[PDB]
Amino acid sequence: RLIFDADWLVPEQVQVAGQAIQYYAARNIQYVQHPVAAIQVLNVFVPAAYLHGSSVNGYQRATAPILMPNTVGGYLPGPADDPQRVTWPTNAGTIQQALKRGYVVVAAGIRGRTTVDKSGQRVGQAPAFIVDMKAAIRYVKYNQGRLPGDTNRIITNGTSAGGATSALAGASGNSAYFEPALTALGAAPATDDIFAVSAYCPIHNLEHADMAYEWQFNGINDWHRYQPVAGTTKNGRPKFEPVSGQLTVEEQALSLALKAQFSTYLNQLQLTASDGTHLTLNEAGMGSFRDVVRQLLISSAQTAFDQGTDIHKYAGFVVTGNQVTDLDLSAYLKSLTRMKAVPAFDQLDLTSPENNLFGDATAKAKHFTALAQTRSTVTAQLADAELIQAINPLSYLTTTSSQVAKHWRIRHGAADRDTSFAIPIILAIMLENHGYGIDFALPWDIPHSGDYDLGDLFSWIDGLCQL
Repeated sequence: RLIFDADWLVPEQVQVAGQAIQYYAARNIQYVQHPVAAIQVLNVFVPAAYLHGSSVNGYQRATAPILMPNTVGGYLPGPADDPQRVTWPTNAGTIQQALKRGYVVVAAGIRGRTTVDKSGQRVGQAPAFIVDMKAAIRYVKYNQGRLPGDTNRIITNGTSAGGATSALAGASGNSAYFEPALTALGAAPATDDIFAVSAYCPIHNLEHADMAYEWQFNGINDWHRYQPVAGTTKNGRPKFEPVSGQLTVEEQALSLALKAQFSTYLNQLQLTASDGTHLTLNEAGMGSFRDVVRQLLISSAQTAFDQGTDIHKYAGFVVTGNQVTDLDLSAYLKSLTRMKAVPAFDQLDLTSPENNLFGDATAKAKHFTALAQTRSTVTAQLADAELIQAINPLSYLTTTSSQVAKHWRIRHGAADRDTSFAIPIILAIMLENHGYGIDFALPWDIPHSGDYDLGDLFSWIDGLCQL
């Protein structure tokens, strides 16, 4: 089975800026033979021209890129998207623009940490999210020819946890680690390596995210964030309430310890400059690597200033003429503010989204770092090291065990405090160090979000496929 039938494609149209976008849709397609959750279906959207042997933006049915966006956030379930969807979470606007650009779009539903089967058993914890993304990719590739588009031009996209999903799909192509799970689900007999990766603020490298967060925010003892509460705003988005707090002495001590250990972690990665020089951090969190973070923020400010943006908002920058000449990084960070407490990801009481992600058939949640396991304030288990490694995109760049996508586009807002800037920077440099194509940027004053630069994203995609 799992044979795509073009007859399932039905005509639809959406108005995009006074202009009508004609396309065809095939929805709620089960992409595995033995699904365990209703969310495991995908939707296919095709520009109308591809049913007429015509072209769009230079692409045809046989050559159109296949964009595979996901709606995963907080490592929660991500329902199959639709260009006509308006309910949160959705990137419907992106699909609309993608169709207009001539891309075929396959939006797959992905299991999340709260997904339970018919009996109430948790079936969406790690590595369910990536197993589903891979199953969806295999479905698409297995159906080359039957499905419009070029299955050799699959480009994943996602934001936050969804960005990590996209990155992981590109990094772990055809990894044997996931074969047992895919076999159980009865996924299509095809490969799952992809062409390119698009990822916005990928919340990945979770087992080292606590150290990175404290390297960045140590010394800033007040945190500020918004927690979802009962009720929803427009289109199903949960209502939020501002919450803040002060780190206890114990948390401040934990923070310093995490920051200190980040130097060791960072140094052992052996990240290098274009000339082979090793980037490092000293015992105080200062050094060549810190310089990179500072410089990236200076570049971010420069780019915005050059485009007419008033960069006098956050403290720390020094401006000479029309040039941003320096930055007091500590001042900027204090101005930006700390969002999460300590640890930011592996909470001692197992209450974070990541703790829940690492739970399994037995435990609702688990720790995923030796530090939090050792200092756990509740009865807890430490997640399997092999599993932690398997869902970290970086693992595939240090050890050969998969076919890695050759093209990457990563973005993380300069005002995004959901994870340290060091996290996406490490990914970007490691990719460059291993010869992969990487387009990276830290967009000025952009919060935790994604799909805010479609003009540039689509330009990058067209450059890879056509240009």
